[PDB]
Amino acid sequence: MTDQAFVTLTTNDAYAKGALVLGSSLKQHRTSRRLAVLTTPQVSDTMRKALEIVFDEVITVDILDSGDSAHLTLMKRPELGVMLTKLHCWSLTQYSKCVFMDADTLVLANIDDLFEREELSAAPDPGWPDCFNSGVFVYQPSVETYNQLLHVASEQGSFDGGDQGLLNTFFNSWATTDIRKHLPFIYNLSSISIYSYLPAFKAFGANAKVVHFLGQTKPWNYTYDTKTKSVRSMTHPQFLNVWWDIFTTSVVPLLQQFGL
Amino acid sequence: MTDQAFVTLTTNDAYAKGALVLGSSLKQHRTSRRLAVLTTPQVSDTMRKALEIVFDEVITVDILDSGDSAHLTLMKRPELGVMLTKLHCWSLTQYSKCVFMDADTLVLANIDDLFEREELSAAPDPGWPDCFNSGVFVYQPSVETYNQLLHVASEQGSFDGGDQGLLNTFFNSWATTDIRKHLPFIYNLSSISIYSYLPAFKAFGANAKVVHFLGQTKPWNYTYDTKTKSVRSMTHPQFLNVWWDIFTTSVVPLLQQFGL
Ligand SMILES: [Cl-]
Repeated sequence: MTDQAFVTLTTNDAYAKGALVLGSSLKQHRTSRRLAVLTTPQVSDTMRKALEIVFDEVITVDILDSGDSAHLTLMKRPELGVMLTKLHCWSLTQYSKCVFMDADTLVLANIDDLFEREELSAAPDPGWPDCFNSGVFVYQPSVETYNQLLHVASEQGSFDGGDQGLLNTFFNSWATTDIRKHLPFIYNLSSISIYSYLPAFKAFGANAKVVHFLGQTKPWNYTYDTKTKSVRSMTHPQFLNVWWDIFTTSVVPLLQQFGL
Repeated sequence: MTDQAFVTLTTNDAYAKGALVLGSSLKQHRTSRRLAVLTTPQVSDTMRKALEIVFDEVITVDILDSGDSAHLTLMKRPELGVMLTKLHCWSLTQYSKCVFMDADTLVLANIDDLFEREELSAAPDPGWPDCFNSGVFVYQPSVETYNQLLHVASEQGSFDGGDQGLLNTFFNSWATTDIRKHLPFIYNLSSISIYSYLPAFKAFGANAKVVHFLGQTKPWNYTYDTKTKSVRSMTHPQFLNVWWDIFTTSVVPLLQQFGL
């Protein structure tokens, strides 16, 4: 548990807000694991300093630098920058097992039981459910795996322009092999699904442990009324409201005195 | 194989067209199994006669009749009519194992290997992928199972108003148990997904064995140009076009001389 971690990634300040809320939500639900965040030089110094408070480890990744293992793949396929940066999660060999969570996820309950899982365990992606959604996955840091992923990234790219395509291509037995590597959908609950199959959300949505904010508007792009504790208009804003409650209650106060 | 069957359901003439195309597509791809269709008295006599040509067995279900086992459940929950009728698929104990396919599915390749599967095997539903989509499932006829399903239908209804909710509730270990009961998504490929995750469709859609026509427009509600062999406008109408090719080529000619 001391050598296990939740790992996220922020490549900018907007997603840094995501990561800060995510990390705060993990602390709120009393994870016994470490919290690590991949950051890039495009993340501002104050966001980085905030990340240093919320996270146990802030790891700077600069894929634009020739010294980075992924740099040559980035030059070949520059559009794969976010993915290549994310793949550095496999470089974190100080950890024996990690749960990667995208900075646009939100933890609603302790999910430390994810560390019982093996690489690669991920929840099904809605839309194409024989692919896993790469917003939340259990993996084992390994330079070997990292190199292998980089190699596939270089050779093939990713069928969807992101880490999800590449991770599915690499971890391609997921759909047909080992039900235990199917994380329950509630560990990576697509915010889109919270209305795409509304009866199912009503039936099973109360069990949500992780909400994954997808769609063209991320939580930080909403307006939140701190008096009514509600985002301003999707009659299930409960999750957005949790995100904003954490952001306004825990995250902003953390940054709010940086001017000092 | 002689006691195994594909089973579909038509509760009206529009879906009877679906069933006829479905059954024709199964014959086209050379199933060695029987073809059975549940029909209702709301299906016209000529549609029924067409079904008698395409299918090996046409089974009439009249849930509006007090003599039907499901009738009392129908009176209790009248909106569950389609589902209750569908559940009669479990009454077909002349078969040892069946693949149920909704009348809005379309077979693109032989799928007889589905009969290797056990009850309940179904593909994940996009949208809520810890539920299976009940458009295509492998099941074993059993009066006992039928009665148990009716009982749950009576007691609880269905969380989504259809067979899918009830079947998921009953076969609730699907998401967490036995990867072999996850049919590959290509055995029940949502027509909606054919654009909801477009990169995935491009990556894996060529493997489609069954297309499931979802959305507010069923294939028979489209206009098909027989000269250009294309439905008239979703830049993947290929599947609609297959459906219409079968309908215009095999199904309509079958009915076209009924006036005689
Ligand atoms: Cl398994």
